[PDB]
Amino acid sequence: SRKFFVGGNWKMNGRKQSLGELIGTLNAAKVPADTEVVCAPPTAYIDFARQKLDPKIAVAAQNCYKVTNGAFTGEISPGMIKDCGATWVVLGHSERRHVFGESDELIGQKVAHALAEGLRVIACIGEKLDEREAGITEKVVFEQTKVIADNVKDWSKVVLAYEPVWAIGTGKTATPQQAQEVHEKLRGWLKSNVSDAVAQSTRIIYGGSVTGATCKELASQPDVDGFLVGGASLKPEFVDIINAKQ
Amino acid sequence: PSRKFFVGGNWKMNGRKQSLGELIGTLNAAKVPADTEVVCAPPTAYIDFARQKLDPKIAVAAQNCYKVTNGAFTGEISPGMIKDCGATWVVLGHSERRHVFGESDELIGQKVAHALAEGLRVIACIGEKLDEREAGITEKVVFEQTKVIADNVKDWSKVVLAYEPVWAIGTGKTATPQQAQEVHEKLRGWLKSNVSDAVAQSTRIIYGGSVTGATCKELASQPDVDGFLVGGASLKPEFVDIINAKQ
Repeated sequence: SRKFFVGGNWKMNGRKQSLGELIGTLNAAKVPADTEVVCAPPTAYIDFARQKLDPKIAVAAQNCYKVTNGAFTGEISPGMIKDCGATWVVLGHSERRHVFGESDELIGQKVAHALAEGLRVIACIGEKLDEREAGITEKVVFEQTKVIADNVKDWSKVVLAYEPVWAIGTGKTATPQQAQEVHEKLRGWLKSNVSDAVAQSTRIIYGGSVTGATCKELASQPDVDGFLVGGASLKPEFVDIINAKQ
Repeated sequence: PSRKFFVGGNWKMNGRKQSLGELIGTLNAAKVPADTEVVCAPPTAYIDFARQKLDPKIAVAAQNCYKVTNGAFTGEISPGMIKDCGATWVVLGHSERRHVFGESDELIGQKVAHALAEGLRVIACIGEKLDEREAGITEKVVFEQTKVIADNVKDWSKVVLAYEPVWAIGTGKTATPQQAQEVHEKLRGWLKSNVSDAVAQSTRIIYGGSVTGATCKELASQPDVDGFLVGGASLKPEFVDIINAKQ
């Protein structure tokens, strides 16, 4: 019953010309009936991207703040994101946490506000290499997930994304089995701490390295319900990742 | 000689398409003197939208940007994207970036260097908090901030410096026109001493923090105050009175 979920995080990449070309490819692509597709453009192009993209693709903001309006130069609110036609926001992404210092407390508050305002949330968690090697993977990801869970009432509006931050330019990489074991642990957490119905119906998506060559094996893992895709999301290869269950 | 009067409107995180449409309609209708250079900084989601609706007489600015052209920086925008949306300016080092979101001087310096290399103009913001003001060290704080910016500028024709008394914002304290002029004079002296006399005399140093339609005239007439970076008042028709502060 869990609908396969493929998020494309464009990060800080592209211009109207190149992203227009990419959107033409995604508009033309056949999306499977069993798959939900979301694209997260740079904040300057949420509006542009929603206008050009076909309704079969939903649009996500890459981040947002925790009040509707205010003196927060450089921020955007859930209200603005909806006003541009986007229905999702990515929150707690590893880059926000570890490049820009976004705390769990702040991220939990963003989740609550985004959800209260009617957005759906891709909520990102994950451990760094020092944390994984000290043995505290479970501790880190369960705690991050708890802060998210404290600020979620309706889990039908949420997707969890596991980011193996330990495998980003570190000299280590995650196997499909290593991805699967974290994913099953997280699903057990949902069963244990909220509901068996929530555990079974919540998409837990893989946010580590995924390509067209690697996506089918990763998607076949029982507790991996799709991907939050990085670099490949800017290429036609993204459509191969959309087709990962076919 | 003669520094062109500069009025920037920082909308911050305010407005939607419809309410900003109404604000933009009010701005388009208003008389903008050729004396004045007007720039508006919409929320990042509406840079493109604002540029399409605004009359070309008003320039559009981003409220922040990052320091590379493209990369793995979820939630950031680059100068390339800002230019691509038709905006010509970027606000950098704003007090909220520095003190709410922890942006360091080093980071802000790097953003300045990149923005200018990419063909954007920069409103570079500086200013001291109340604990720094009450401890007698505003010069040290604002000069050091100005030095890091200065180190990353090669064309001062494309830069505007904005003094933001953070000490007189949300603290129950008022900054008088003499206090503003005191900081602006010393900043102009810094540029003379440390860059060149050509840069000191040609560069706009604008004032931020509680600019109203009543207070603007007396602030504008101060010899080293070359204009304004307006916050809350930039969402109101009162902004037009600040544009006409010299008139």
